[PDB]
Amino acid sequence: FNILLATDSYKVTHYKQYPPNTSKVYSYFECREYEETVFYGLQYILNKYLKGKVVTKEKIQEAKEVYREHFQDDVFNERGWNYILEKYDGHLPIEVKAVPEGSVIPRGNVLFTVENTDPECYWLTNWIETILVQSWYPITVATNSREQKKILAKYLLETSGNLDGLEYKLHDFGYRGVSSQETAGIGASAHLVNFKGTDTVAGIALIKKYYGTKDPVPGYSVPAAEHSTITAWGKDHEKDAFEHIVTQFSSVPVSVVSDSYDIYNACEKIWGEDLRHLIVSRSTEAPLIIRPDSGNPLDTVLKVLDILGKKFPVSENSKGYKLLPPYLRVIQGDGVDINTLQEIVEGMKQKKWSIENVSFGSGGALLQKLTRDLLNCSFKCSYVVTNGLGVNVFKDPVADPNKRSKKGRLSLHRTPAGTFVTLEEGKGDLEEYGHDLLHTVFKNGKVTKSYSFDEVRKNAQLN
Amino acid sequence: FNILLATDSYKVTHYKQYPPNTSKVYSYFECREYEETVFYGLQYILNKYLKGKVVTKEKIQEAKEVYREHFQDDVFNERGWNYILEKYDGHLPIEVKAVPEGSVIPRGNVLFTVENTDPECYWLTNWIETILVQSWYPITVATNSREQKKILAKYLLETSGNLDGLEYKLHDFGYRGVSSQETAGIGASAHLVNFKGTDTVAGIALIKKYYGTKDPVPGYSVPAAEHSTITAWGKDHEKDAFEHIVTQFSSVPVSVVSDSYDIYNACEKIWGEDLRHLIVSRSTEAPLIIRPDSGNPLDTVLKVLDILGKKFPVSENSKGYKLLPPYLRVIQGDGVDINTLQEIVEGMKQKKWSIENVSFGSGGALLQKLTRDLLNCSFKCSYVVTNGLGVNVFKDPVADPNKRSKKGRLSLHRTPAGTFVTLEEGKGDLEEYGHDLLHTVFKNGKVTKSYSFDEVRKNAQLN
Ligand SMILES: O=C(/C=C/c1cccnc1)NCCCCC1CCN(C(=O)c2ccccc2)CC1
Ligand SMILES: O=C(/C=C/c1cccnc1)NCCCCC1CCN(C(=O)c2ccccc2)CC1
Repeated sequence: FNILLATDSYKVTHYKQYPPNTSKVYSYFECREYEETVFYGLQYILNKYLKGKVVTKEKIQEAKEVYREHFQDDVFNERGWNYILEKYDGHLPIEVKAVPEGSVIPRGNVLFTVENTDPECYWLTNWIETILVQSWYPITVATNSREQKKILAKYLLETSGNLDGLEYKLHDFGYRGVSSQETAGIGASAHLVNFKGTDTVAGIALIKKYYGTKDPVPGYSVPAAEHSTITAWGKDHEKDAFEHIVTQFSSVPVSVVSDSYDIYNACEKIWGEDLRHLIVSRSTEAPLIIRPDSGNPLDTVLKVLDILGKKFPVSENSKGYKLLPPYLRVIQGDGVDINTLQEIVEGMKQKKWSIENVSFGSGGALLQKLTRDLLNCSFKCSYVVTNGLGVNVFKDPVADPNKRSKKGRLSLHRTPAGTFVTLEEGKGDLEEYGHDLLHTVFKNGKVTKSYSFDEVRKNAQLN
Repeated sequence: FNILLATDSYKVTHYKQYPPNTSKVYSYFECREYEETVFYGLQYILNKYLKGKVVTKEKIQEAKEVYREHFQDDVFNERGWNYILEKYDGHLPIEVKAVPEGSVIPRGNVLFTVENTDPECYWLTNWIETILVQSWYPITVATNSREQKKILAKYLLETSGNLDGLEYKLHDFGYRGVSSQETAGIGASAHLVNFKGTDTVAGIALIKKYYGTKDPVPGYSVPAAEHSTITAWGKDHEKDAFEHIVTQFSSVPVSVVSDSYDIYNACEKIWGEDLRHLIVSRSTEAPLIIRPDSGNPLDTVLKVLDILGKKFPVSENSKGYKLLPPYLRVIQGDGVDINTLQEIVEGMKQKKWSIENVSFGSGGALLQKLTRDLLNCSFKCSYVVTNGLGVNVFKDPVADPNKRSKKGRLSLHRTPAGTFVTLEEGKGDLEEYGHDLLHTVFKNGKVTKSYSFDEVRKNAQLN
């Protein structure tokens, strides 16, 4: 992996564009105003791509050779890169401060800043805006995931009386759904920050590898059928497969796609009559989690429950919402995203069903269908030293005041009302709102401070 | 990278959910019924994740351990995995036939298929469903980008008269916006199949590494300004900044953002007056490319052009559309996706403007913002051999008969009307619509057939 060619091409040409006599280029990152975001993931990109010796004779030469063909000219700054190579044995001469991983900071706040520690590397700061900006992703997943949690929390509480198994309500299916493998990892981790139910094994490694979990492994998973494992017995032997999968895994909790063919038959005939004996005989610690993924998450859950409440002994819980016997539960495989999640869950409430009966699972929406647009994650330059004297820089397009960028040296502070506040123009040095909450996490190619995935949990915690 | 950990979790439990005595699991990939897709991406996946020795006692042991704690039990099949390590020196006993990379195959056709070559590894086929399925991305990005190419070609022709510069009308600005690093590589590579303008350096490397290019410039890019390189000069020195960039790159086409502060000032005054002499004196082979980046993408382009035509000598090309002097062009790099693209270009026409004047730029929408959902990319099983008996498998969910699944062995064919037709139930053997268009591309861990990015290009070509 070469960092020399891991940025947006035109930046390779920025070094010549900054005012002459520029010693410092201070840049920050924020989710311009989902009122609060989970800041998570920077630590990953810092260890995997930024720390250590990132420059090498071979990497400086590879760059030139490419940018030579790419730009049909030698625009590439081999001069400046080669400088970093010798002067600091390839380590990047930049400082990066940030809010502790997992922090839930409201929109408009400085989550992390990047600046060059060596005056000649005034071009490095923004060079890495790209590589570093891709954190918008894990942050977004992390945020959106955590928002879907509150929705399940709000409704589980005002329906069951508590939050048992909350952390296992949104299961990550999106492994096949993501754009790449690496993404599968990163995204899976921005979920395990809010729930422990994940099928995208990848996100786990990353965690143990870049964040470390003292707990017994990050997320988990129960065995489950897929369309191939049931359609393979032939449409006529669907029963044979259902009964083979609940028996093979009579052991632990098993999930079984019941919509291969008429989801409402499988529920009313196969599970509620033929294999009635393999359900009721089950353990509460290992129920048969019926799983449809046919059409319209709301109407199906309701009808599924309706059918099941009818072939099985339903009970009314402390709050009045109907509840299936401990050996029968349901998971919403398809159509679930932060928006529909809200529909289904409230749709159940109106229908008196308890959010207990059902646990959900989102694929693409959960790990894809996310953009740097959603939370307005942006990396803009606010401070710069031109000729020994700094100047507060920022952009303010006319056709868009929403795109005004902060100006000057920034600092994150807790306000007397408990919330946060991002101070600009260096005013954070007036000793006003306590200490800056951002922490130097990166300086001269060496991770100066990291958090464990267990810490990220505690930070991103709800309520 | 351990292939034994690149699959949905439940699939780890799958091996024991198939009917007893199943020697063959054969599945297919299709873009369930964007009327035609570009099949691109399989070749990379095969090469980077499935080729060669993908199994090692170390990777089996790792999985074992991880999986054991994941499912809090050992449902992990090391016996069958261990089998492959021995029998075929860690090489996957599976065969994958597919359509030539770049193939613009309509919708509802079998693009690629998979099946285990060893009756012992019947379970293996689906295992890698996840791995393979992630191709929806490269397919989708190569497909969506191509569609946008059409909208561009369509109006460029009906406005300039030809298709010159077409392959540079959509510059990839999404490196900043993709979910991860590995994504930008894949994404950008799918874009480059349809255009040659990309700032996502990453993609090029992947091409030369997994597809190879004999061509000179597999991906081109000119120097450009970014907000930091301008705003750093201070609001009151935007002119100083503009005049500095045009000078540094007076010889080559240089793009320069102008919405730092008032896009309509930098155009009517900064470039139209204070620095006119620096634009009009430029080579056509190195124009100044004015680039707005905020405001209504259409309203802005028109006013931008309206200002420029009012400050520079505009001509009227044959077709009757207005055209700016050869040294002055516009690059619309914000808010451009297939929809808006189609609105702008269309809006430029009603307003008598040649698509020659503008060149677009998309990022988030181009590479990110696409889902396995869009083209209905799906991988399902359609044929299996149980007790030496082949059965045509399929799912036909009610409440969404649109998720139906083809049945039996498939083959791609070209119908006498020139288009394509996917044959099911093994009816392809009746040898009627010529030979199967699918070529075996992967046998027992060996790429038996790949295509140069030059061929893919020729396949994905338009008209
Ligand atoms: O194996 C699959 C993966 C399916 C899939 C499908 C498609 C793509 N990719 C993966 N299982 C689905 C997650 C099961 C995890 C837990 C088990 C324990 N559990 C309950 O006991 C329960 C209690 C109350 C309410 C609901 C459930 C909550 C849910
Ligand atoms: O390099 C950037 C990068 C912007 C950016 C933004 C955000 C993030 N990352 C990067 N933007 C401008 C580069 C486009 C270069 C090509 C040169 C050849 N060309 C024309 O000569 C022309 C002919 C006719 C009409 C229009 C143009 C078409 C445009």
